[PDB]
This record gives sequence, C-alpha cells and structure tokens, in this order.
Amino acid sequence: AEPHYIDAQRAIAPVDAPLAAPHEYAAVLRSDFVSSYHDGRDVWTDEAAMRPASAILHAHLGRPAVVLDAGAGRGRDTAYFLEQGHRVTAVDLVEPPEWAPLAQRWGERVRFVACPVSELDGEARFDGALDNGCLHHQHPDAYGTYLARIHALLRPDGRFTISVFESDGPGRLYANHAQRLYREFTEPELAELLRAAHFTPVDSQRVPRPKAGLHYLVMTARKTD
Ligand SMILES: Nc1ncnc2c1ncn2[C@@H]1O[C@H](CSCC[C@H](N)C(=O)O)[C@@H](O)[C@H]1O
Repeated sequence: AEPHYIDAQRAIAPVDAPLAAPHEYAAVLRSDFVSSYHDGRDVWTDEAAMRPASAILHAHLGRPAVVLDAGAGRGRDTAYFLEQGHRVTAVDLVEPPEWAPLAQRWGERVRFVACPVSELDGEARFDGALDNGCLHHQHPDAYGTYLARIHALLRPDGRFTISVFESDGPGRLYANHAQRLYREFTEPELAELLRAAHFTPVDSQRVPRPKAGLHYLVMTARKTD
C-alpha cells in the first residue's frame, strides 16, 4: 500500500497508527466535511462519475417510491430521485445551502435531516436507500451499526445501492490530511461486508472515474431472506 490521490485535491496515505476511537472519530468526520463544504472542496459533488449510482438504484426500484439518501451532500442525487417521482428523505452531517432551493422546488416530496445516519429513527420506512460515498468514510467499528440502521429502515422488499472507492488489489484503510478515513474495497470484499450485514447483492458495476484515473464500485442489494 502506498499513498495516492483519491480525488482531484486529496492524497490519502495508509493508516499505520491506532485509529481514533469511534466517538472521537465522529468529530474528526464532521470537522473535515463541514470545512470541505464551506471551502467548496467537495470535489465529489460535480464529479461526473458520481451520477450513475442514483440511476442504478432507480433501475432496481422501477417505480416511483420512497427513497433514503444517506449522506446526501448538496442534494444532486436527491434532486435526481425527485425528478423520477420519488419521495425522498436526505440526511447528512452537514447542511449545505442547496437544500433550501430543493425544498422550494419539491415541497413535501422531500424531507431533509441534518443528522448522522445512526440518529435516524424508524423501521420499514423506505423502499430504496442510496449510500453514494458515505459508508466508506465511517470508522470500521461502526460499519455494522451503520448498515444495520439502513437495513432496519428499508421495507421487506427494499433495495440498497452503495458506492465505494474500488481498490487495486486487497482493500486497505487510508486517511487524508484532515484524518478522515477512506476504505477502498474489492468487489468480493464489499459483497462480503453486505452479506454479513444481511444484504444479498444483486448487481455490481465498476464506474470509471476518468479524471481521477480510478473507479467506483456501485453495488445493489436486497435484504437476505
Ligand atoms: N455518519 C454519517 N451520517 C450522515 N452523513 C454522513 C456521515 N458520514 C459522512 N456523511 C456525509 O457523507 C457525505 C459523503 S460525500 C458524498 C456526498 C453525496 N452523497 C454525493 O453524492 O455527492 C458527506 O456529505 C458527509 O458529510
């Protein structure tokens, strides 16, 4: 494992020290994201390779439905889902200004919550859920609880689409300069993670990131019976 650029601006380096505890890490996570959005360093928002994941989830729903956007950022995917007729709940640690014009355009069809995914209450509220680059930044000890919340929030026939950084070789854990964690996955590794979280993968796509010279891995799953 060697340091490498993960996006236009950020080089990430393999973690070699003991990780910050999950409680401390939550603050590191919020701090980096709020600074990045404030500064306009959210280079993911306008990356063209980020657009296929939402269309993939819609294809697996096939109808207007109720969709959770977990880690929704500025709302690009939320707008995409609303344009298909979905009702959407968008959740993020950081509330950006762009949620207001979206609320104006879509009214009661969109709901926004500026909270961690883990704070979402309820069960069986959504037909679909999209994680477009959120899970792969969580503390590894929090993957299970994060995915279990998604799993519980989905209805029995729910679909979950997740996009992560694709690894070249066995996936490793890295950190950016602000100490945000980045996990890259192989397809077997991501499938194994989902199966352990009681999801059964039904599709997976390697989405090129041409300007970054990398790929996203976009996997869709149902609940395991
Ligand atoms: N535990 C958590 N709960 C809610 N949002 C989180 C989170 N951890 C990270 N995030 C948010 O996850 C997003 C990852 S960046 C991707 C943003 C958006 N999905 C897009 O497609 O552009 C950031 O907006 C970050 O603030």
